[PDB]
Amino acid sequence: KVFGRCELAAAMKRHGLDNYRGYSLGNWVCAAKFESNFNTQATNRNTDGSTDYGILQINSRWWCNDGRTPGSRNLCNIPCSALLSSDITASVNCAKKIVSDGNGMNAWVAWRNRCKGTDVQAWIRGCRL
Repeated sequence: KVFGRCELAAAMKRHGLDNYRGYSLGNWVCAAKFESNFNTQATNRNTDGSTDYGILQINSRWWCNDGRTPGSRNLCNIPCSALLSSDITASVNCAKKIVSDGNGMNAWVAWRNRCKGTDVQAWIRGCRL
């Protein structure tokens, strides 16, 4: 599924993410836009054999198992594939873990380079929230 700006905002909110670990809702819509273009079915292979999955592009070397990344720790205890479903519950649930470990949303290349320190509230401008 390919989410709408607004619709994802609303949903991430419903799912406990507005200000989770101190990151505005916008910080999250932003990261997801530039990470997957609101497309939950997105995947991307990195050079190290790992692959990135879903709306929030969670990695398989640590968070989820996709049965073809060796180093692999499945800290989220979910099959990677789960993260691609039209319900974002699994992805949020797992994203909560990632963001709490230690580096905040720095764990997400794209948030850091394209989201961090910009007026992220602009991503939920217009929304019934």
